[PDB]
Amino acid sequence: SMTIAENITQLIGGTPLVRLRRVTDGAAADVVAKLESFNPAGSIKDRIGVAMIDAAEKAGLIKPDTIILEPTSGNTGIALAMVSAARGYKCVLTMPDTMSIERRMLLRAYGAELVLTPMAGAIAKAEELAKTDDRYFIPQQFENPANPAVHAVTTAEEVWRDTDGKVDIFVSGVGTGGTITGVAQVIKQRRPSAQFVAVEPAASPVKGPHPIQGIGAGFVPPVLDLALVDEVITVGNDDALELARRMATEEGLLVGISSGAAVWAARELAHRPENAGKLIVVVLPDFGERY
Repeated sequence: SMTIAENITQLIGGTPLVRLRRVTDGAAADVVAKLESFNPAGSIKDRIGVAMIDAAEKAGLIKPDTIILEPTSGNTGIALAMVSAARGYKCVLTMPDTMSIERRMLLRAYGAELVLTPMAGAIAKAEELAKTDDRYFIPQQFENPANPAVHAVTTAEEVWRDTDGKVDIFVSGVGTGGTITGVAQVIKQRRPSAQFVAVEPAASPVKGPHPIQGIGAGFVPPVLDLALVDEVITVGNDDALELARRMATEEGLLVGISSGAAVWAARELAHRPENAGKLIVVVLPDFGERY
């Protein structure tokens, strides 16, 4: 009958929907944003990080004295740093030294230790370090290929509940694929009319449907399995950044470049006549920093 989290990791997810009123530029479909910047460490990666740690704890791979180790370039490190601190695990992150000073300081504020490298450097360093001490555990995605990512199911159910089953299009970043394909897997059975659109970043400006390489060690990273995705919209960084700026000044929503890209895609979809009257839910995965 009380509502008190036992720790901050219990406040991951349950992120709100908000209607976008100005940046859609008079679209005939409704666009509503799911604010993943409301997660405790500011991004969608909080969901992925905690799910990996929860699974490892259940499996018995994380003991009280285990050390969490992870190659990262961005928000997944912040997520793991926050979860590790809340749960009392030491946390070591490897990363390229391009990483912004602001991000390094944030990670360090959570108690994480940063092993910086010139990315395969990051990955190779992590794997080398793991050999050095059996206390090291590297969190990884764990789901059977036949199943949706566990964090995607929670995201999906939130979307379903908060739209009372009325979501028509779900728009999210390609990311590692788990989120968009996972939400598609959950919702499609319940809503055969729903469409699932993935958003891909491109350089400044730049068209044709294509496989997309994920991230990994070595020269040939695996391709992302986007089987349940209706469409990929690729968005140039200039367009993404301009919409991110407009979100801050026209909606009071301070969000990142990935969020700007997603909104560009949702606005595009929202102006197609076949989509008139639809409810379009767009994931804004990240916080603002470029400003």
